[PDB]
Amino acid sequence: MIVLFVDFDYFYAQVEEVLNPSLKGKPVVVCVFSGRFEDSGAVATANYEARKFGVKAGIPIVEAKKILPNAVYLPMRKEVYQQVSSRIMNLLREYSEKIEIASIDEAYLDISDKVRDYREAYNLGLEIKNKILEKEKITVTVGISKNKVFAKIAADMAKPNGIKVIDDEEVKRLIRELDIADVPGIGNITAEKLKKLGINKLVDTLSIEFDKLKGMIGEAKAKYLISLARDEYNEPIRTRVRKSIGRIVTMKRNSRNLEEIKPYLFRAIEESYYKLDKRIPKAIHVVAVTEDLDIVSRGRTFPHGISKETAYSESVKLLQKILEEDERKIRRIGVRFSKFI
DNA sequence: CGGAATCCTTCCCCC
DNA sequence: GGGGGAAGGATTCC
Ligand SMILES: Nc1nc2c(ncn2[C@H]2C[C@H](O)[C@@H](COP(=O)(O)OP(=O)(O)OP(=O)(O)O)O2)c(=O)[nH]1
Ligand SMILES: [Ca+2]
Ligand SMILES: [Ca+2]
Repeated sequence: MIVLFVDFDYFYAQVEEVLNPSLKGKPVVVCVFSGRFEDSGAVATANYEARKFGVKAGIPIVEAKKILPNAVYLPMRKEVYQQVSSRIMNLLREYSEKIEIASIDEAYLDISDKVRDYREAYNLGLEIKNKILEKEKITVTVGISKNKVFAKIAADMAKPNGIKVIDDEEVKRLIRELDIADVPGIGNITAEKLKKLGINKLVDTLSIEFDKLKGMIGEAKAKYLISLARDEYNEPIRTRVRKSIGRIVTMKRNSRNLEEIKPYLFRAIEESYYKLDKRIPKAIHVVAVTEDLDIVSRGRTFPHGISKETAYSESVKLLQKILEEDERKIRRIGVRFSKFI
């Protein structure tokens, strides 16, 4: 069992560089402008020249401009990066039929039925980086190990423009060595629950009654962690498919006025519908981010698919429900369609 | 900002 | 008691 994970590098900013090489060498910040005030928004990603000063995905655009007033600030163009990504996925399909496209910039490849050992996995590594570099001008990091989790961990160590193998004898040392927060699927909230249990390394999950662990972090995440620490995790590479599609926009002002919120909501539906392209949902959820940034949703499943006119009027009922059931002003409003026929 | 998956918890109907 | 859903939220990741 040999897994090869590819993670493109600083992907949105790099696509922006490829499309305008005069940017190379500069710090580049791809931005999501919310539109409220000048430079309201967040940073979607930054290249390494900007990242080394603390500019990174998550921080407000206004914060990045204090740090790096003279960086280049580009608005996010998802559709472009999506096409460039689709193209790259096609290159990887030629190295395995068993391919799992995990996100816009990450894929796993099952190269058992191609390569015989780590030495050859590695070479396939350079072949692939070099192909993508030649054909699309994009640098990627490659991680290789015996399962998907360690393949990813590998790339994270090796990025950017890296390649790295984590072999069976190293898996074993990491299970002891590796900080459990650095395991994929463990965010701040789970890492904290684990400290309180005394777990700071994968291996520690063996010192705990399964039922205490299960009760603290859920059964699913408990099994996941235990199987990992037992050198036994072994999920297969599977083609996955969109289960939902939606759009949330930010309003100019916060509001509780139905007539004020409706147009943003309609525009969210319009765009969601465009994005569905020949796919029909039986579920609709209306999603609202309140002023103190909590997220309240209200949904409805139909026994048939949902036409646009239906989605329009049903979404208004769901928005009225939210307003009736939650006292705060609304900041961001949108829709999500799911359960495709 | 934004997009999305997966999971957990509660509730519900009902054999 | 437990199968079988749906709803709404928690949490995660890019
Ligand atoms: N709008 C938005 N987009 C994000 C965010 N995080 C990641 N992305 C998008 C843009 C990124 O270029 C792309 C890839 O995610 P990554 O976590 O792998 O970041 P990055 O491209 O910098 O990877 P890298 O560290 O260079 O290997 O997905 C985010 O918080 N907001
Ligand atoms: Ca990336
Ligand atoms: Ca981490």
